[PDB]
Amino acid sequence: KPQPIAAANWKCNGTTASIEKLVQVFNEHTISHDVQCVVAPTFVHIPLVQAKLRNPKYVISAQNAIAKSGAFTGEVSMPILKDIGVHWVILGHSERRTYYGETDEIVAQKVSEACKQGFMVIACIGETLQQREANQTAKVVLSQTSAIAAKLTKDAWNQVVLAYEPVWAIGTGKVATPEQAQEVHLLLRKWVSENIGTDVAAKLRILYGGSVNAANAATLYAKPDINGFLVGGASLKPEFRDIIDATR
Amino acid sequence: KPQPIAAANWKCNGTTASIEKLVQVFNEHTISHDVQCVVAPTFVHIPLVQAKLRNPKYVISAQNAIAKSGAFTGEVSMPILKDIGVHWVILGHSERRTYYGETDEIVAQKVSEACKQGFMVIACIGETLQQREANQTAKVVLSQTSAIAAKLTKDAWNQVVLAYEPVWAIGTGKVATPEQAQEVHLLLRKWVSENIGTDVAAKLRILYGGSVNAANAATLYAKPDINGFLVGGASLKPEFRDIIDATR
Repeated sequence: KPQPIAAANWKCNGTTASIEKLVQVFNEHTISHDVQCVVAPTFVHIPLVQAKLRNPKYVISAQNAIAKSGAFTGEVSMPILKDIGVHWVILGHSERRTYYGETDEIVAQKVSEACKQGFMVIACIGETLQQREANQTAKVVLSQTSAIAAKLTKDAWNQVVLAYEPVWAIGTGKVATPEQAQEVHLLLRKWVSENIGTDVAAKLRILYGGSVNAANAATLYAKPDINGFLVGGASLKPEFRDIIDATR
Repeated sequence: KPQPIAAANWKCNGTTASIEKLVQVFNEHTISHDVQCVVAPTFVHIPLVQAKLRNPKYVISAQNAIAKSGAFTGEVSMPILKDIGVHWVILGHSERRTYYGETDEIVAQKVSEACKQGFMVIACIGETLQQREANQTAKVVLSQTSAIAAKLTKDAWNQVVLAYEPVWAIGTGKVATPEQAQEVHLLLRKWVSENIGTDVAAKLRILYGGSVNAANAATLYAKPDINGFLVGGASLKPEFRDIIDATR
């Protein structure tokens, strides 16, 4: 397997005091294996986390961005993030697709621009409960992935991490079973192998997210095509340490 | 007139180096009259500006927010801002109404929540060129204002600043004439006086924005119902000092 990733999506949460305490916990956890840890604070907390986070296995990610600076009140651009030292971004999270109008073509454009600007990108894909029950999971996730792929060159895939998060698993407590997740990860990896390249597919990290916790992480990671996790609720807690260690 | 406001909406712009230089300029400008200056950096630059800005006439504002923390990847909430020391927010900017789906009811809800949480709010309203040419300016701005008003109590208006920004003037170089701006500000103030209270109307700041620069600011401020400015492009430049001083 390629190098795993354990990514903490703090979403729209945190106070300075709670973040200081949690970062201390993460700093004091010695990670002995090869894993890339990622923490994605809210924009306003990025400087605090940059100042306090010292664990060498971690990088900081933004939770969203727009491609260019300019007259976009309220938004944060990729050049602005790069200038402050952030070169990872999560794009296309279900919450943004649902609440904030991010269509496949908007996500694909953002991913393309992030790659051109040198970011590592965690690009999120996943089906809704209605799509799953209609036996459309594969069509949906492949359509989301091919929309992204259409805007990328083969070289750019070195910067891409895919995160499969069934929408019905996000925040609900209803994690996908290892078999459910593995079926989708395998389908995605096969599509990448056939449509992009077998060398790309072998090195591509495909993360699972949606109700990962420290108790279910190891049995997800045991599956051959799962390369780590994008973690929401449990990444606000000290048991994120055990999620990291489940990628051994 | 009530205390004027000179507000800098930096939009999605800045680097750490350019911000450090501009904040130094603002720090070294001694303001002798009673004015509230506001600077609204991007979220990621708020901590930098908090650290460097020392001019006592300034407060820091966010350019947007959502009302509550939670599972809203990419967004920043009002409690998070309050915790970091930011208690001003711009809401309903034209760019967010246009690009990011903020309807009158979304803006009104955000304004209401911000007021409940103790923020000072700069709430933006304004008509498009098509609405102006259809002689709908008054209907539009009063409809936007009454949507906000419907969610507020009379007491909350102490926290509200209205910013009238004709959409056709934002970023285009085509500033409203003093007479155009004054006509709308007077109509707004009259509506507030009749529908909210004459005491509220007398103390309410109504700012103009849309292509304000240091040369046109003084002839806008001379009008009786203009209480300052929301400034985009020119607030990234040293001549913001002269915009502030045009509110004497």
